[PDB]
Amino acid sequence: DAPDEFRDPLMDTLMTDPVRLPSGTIMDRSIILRHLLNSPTDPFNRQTLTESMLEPVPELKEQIQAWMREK
Repeated sequence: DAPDEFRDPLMDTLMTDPVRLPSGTIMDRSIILRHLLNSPTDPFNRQTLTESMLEPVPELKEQIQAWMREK
């Protein structure tokens, strides 16, 4: 299994492409972008959210790729 900080909020899925929202939530880029196709909102607190507000988390993305190298 994988540590919680490498997984999407509430989910079992590994974030291969983590992004931070302005609120502080970190989640996979592929989830939040598909949510934004339907609604211009942060899905958790309902604030306005657009794609340009998302930030990469390079150190976490690298740490996750490093963890994937344990097979």
